[PDB]
Amino acid sequence: EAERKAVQAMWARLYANCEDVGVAILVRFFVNFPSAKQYFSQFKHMEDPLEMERSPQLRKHACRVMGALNTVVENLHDPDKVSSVLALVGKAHALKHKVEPVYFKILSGVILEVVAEEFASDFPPETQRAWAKLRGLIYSHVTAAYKEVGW
Amino acid sequence: EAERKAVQAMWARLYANCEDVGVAILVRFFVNFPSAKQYFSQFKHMEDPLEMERSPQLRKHACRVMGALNTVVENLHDPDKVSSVLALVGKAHALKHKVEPVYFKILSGVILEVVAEEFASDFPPETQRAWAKLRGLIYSHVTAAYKEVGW
Ligand code: HEM
Ligand code: HEM
Repeated sequence: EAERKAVQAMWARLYANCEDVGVAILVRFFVNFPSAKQYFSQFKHMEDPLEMERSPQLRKHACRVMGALNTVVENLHDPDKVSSVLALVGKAHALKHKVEPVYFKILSGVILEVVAEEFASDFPPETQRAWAKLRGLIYSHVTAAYKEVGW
Repeated sequence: EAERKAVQAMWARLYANCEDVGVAILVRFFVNFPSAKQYFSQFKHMEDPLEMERSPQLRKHACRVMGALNTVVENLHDPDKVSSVLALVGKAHALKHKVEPVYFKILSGVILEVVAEEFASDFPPETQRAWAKLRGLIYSHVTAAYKEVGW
């Protein structure tokens, strides 16, 4: 549990650096995993990262992703707050966007780098772990959500 | 004091809508007050709002503005937390950027609209006031900062 402070404190800085990381993340996700771009009308067909870094849609989504991940992160202390936040996301993505679930695990993977990258000798020993686990909370809560919904 | 909750709650929604308002604000400020654009190397010479809405620099600054205003807003309850946050900003802007102080009062003015605009029958009676006062805290703390620094 307490490994969370290590996460909550790392995430807080990350989420306020104003060097939009959510977009760096979304862009790295789509270059490395081009198939995930069909779900987005505006940039389905973009191949240049810079052209992606500019897409309004990609930017609104990064924001939405970072926005919900912070609520989660900021409330790792309330298991039900996590459950609901992630459950709603899962539901919406399964029923509305029909996004293949595995993409949540992969995107989280990308988030784990860009953090590991940016923390310093800082990005962690055993905490590289806290972020492994959190990458667990995000994928299991979302997968269960896909279940209830019946995927 | 308590008028703050009205502000803190309105600001919270505003700061998380993902329809980047900080940029809408910065862009409205510069169209209506073109002289304030000399302080920025990247867009000193831009005349089209859309071309402004895209400027990386304008975007990093909006973020920085919104970032500090939230800390302030989020701590109206701690007068010294406000003092320090606004004091640092004032100092930096006076000594580093040499920005005419009055621009802080004017930009706040712009922020007051875009909020009044966006809240509904919501944007307030007496609270239109809470935001008038807060627009006071921001300008007096910054002006004093310019003083200490000796402008
Ligand atoms: C870290 C996990 C993620 C979070 C927290 C997240 C959060 C959000 C939120 C709050 C919205 C607005 C949803 C709506 O009303 O439809 C959204 C939209 C969307 N998400 Fe995600 N999302 C995540 C991962 C993904 C992944 C992996 C994909 C796969 C490519 C994806 C594809 C979409 C699409 C297509 C939309 C609708 C786009 C639009 O309306 O412009 N999301 N997401
Ligand atoms: C709501 C009030 C404002 C806040 C909270 C705010 C906050 C910030 C922060 C955190 C930075 C980074 C500062 C640095 O290291 O230099 C910054 C930079 C800057 N601000 Fe502001 N600012 C505000 C108003 C203004 C106004 C009214 C102007 C006048 C045009 C202005 C012009 C600048 C400039 C030129 C920079 C440096 C730009 C760069 O490095 O790209 N700011 N501000």
